[PDB]
Amino acid sequence: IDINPIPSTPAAFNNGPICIGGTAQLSTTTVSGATYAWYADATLTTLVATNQNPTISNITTDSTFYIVVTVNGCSSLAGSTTVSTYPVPATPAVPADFAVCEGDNIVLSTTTVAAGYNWTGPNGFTSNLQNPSVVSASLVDSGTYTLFIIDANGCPSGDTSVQVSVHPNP
Amino acid sequence: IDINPIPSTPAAFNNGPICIGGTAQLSTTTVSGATYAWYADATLTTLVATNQNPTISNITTDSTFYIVVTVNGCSSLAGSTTVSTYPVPATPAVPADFAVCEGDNIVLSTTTVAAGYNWTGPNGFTSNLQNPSVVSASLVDSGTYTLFIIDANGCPSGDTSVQVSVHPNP
Repeated sequence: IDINPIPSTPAAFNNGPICIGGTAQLSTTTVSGATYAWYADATLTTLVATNQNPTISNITTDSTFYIVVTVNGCSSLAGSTTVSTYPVPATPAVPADFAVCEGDNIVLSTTTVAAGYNWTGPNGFTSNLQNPSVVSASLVDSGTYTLFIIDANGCPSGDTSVQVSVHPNP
Repeated sequence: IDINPIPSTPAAFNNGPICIGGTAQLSTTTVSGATYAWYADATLTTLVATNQNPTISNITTDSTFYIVVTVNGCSSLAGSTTVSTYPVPATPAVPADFAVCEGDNIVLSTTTVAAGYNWTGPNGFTSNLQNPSVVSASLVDSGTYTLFIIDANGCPSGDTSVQVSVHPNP
């Protein structure tokens, strides 16, 4: 007669906080003779992966995964791990809408600290700086200027914008 | 009757001094038939990792890890290792606040030695030198200039800054 033991509940790990829409590698303990199953539900009815250290994509929230290790036919009580999501960085700060005259200077800047900046605009204006180069106020430069922010972890902020209206010079 | 030995306390190693917020690979001795567990606490109640040479992220202080090697069911007395953190490089030196006139020269420099420098400023001024190129004193260049320092190990300093005010030329 062979009475098999039940493997103990395994450890499970995430890959740290993840940017919304990013991915995470989940991982567990190597068990000789084992097969693995990762489930999305606490009821273990939705199967997500069968490897040992699978990568789960498109994580947009604080999702929980459950792990069952089966050895020689006996299944352990599921272990678990959660993947926390780094929150959304705060909306960037920009100046109020401008009115400038043709030939003067359009000066854009922000006051927020970031790993990096990303500015776009009407005449191809592009910058990755806190204080982008000054744009001559040509009429072609009228329009909407847009700013987004990359955080230290790297996760992007939602964008904000500035209108600039260049008046023809008499 | 089989009386199993208790494995001896294992060695454990860090990856040298680490920059604050960096990571370290911890490592230990390969033991045949062993399973591994790394703990954050001296009481061995918080489990950190189960591999042999795990990487621990976001180390911001002089953290200590404890290692238990279990062979054929018998657990050793925990070994340990610490990860020391390279201290924060000293605040950089910059000149006192400037008053310049439109059309003259804005000269920025530092007196501190570094692996590299990183300067930013009002009109897109960017430099990685101890003594950045001289900026013409245009009115668009008024504002705050900021310096940070990269140490030899590579760990960044806290920043310091200089105000420059360009007066209109009569």
